[PDB]
Amino acid sequence: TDTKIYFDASNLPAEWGTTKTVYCHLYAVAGDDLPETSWQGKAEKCKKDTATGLYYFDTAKLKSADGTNHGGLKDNADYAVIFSTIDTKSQSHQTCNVTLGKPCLGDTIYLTGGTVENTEDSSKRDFAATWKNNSDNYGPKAAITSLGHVTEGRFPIYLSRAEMVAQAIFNWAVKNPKNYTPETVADICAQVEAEPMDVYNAYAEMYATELADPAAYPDCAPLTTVATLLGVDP
Ligand SMILES: OC[C@H]1O[C@H](O[C@H]2[C@H](O)[C@@H](O)[C@@H](O[C@H]3[C@H](O)[C@@H](O)[C@@H](O)O[C@@H]3CO)O[C@@H]2CO)[C@H](O)[C@@H](O)[C@@H]1O
Ligand SMILES: [Cl-]
Ligand SMILES: [Zn+2]
Repeated sequence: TDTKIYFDASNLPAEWGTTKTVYCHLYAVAGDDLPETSWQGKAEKCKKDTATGLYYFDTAKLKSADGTNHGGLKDNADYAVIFSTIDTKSQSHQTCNVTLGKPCLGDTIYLTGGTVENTEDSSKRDFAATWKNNSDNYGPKAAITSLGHVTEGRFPIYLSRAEMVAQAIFNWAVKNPKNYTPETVADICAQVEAEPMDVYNAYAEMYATELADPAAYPDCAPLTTVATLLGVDP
């Protein structure tokens, strides 16, 4: 019945300093059109439970694009969540990505110890975190990073391995070509168990609209680049 998820901000590492504000970055990976919230913006702000000291975020208050209530998490969808803070020195801290499903509603994310490569920023490591009661089926989300590394954790159910690699190439091949080399893309395929030609076909279908208008979408690698990175001849 509880549509809230909770964050244990007690006994944080010294690096986190004194928590001032807590934020929840909850997003769909596959099977939902959930709008993404601005990182550490108003829509992400978590309330403090003054009784328990836990912070919480109500998934029942997630908004759709038309500003109405989204009607909660969907059953046949992959979600991921990050809890973050701004400390009394205005410095940001965050958990890694943790997989999220309906069984996790009413449960608490806590820091496990250890850090992991930030997905966006090679200068940063996030803090390993998982669910208190749902770690059997949910936990750290395996992510393809800005460097083309595949982080520790679980893979999605409703996003194919080929689609995951296609999305990484779409995200990073133009932005970070010194990392997104043919060697790196071969390594990604090996780590996520995707067939390169499946990645090429997935990319071509997924990003057809952007591929048709390079002038408008310059961060979308053209098919010729994607074929070269995957070592395939289409
Ligand atoms: O929205 C989906 C997206 O969410 C997560 O990305 C967030 C990062 O985890 C978070 O750190 C932040 O990234 C910023 C860096 O902290 C900052 O140093 C600098 O590099 O800018 C980054 C933003 O470009 O915000 C993003 C969300 O925008 C998740 O990790 C991703 O895998 C996921 O795709
Ligand atoms: Cl890792
Ligand atoms: Zn790495």
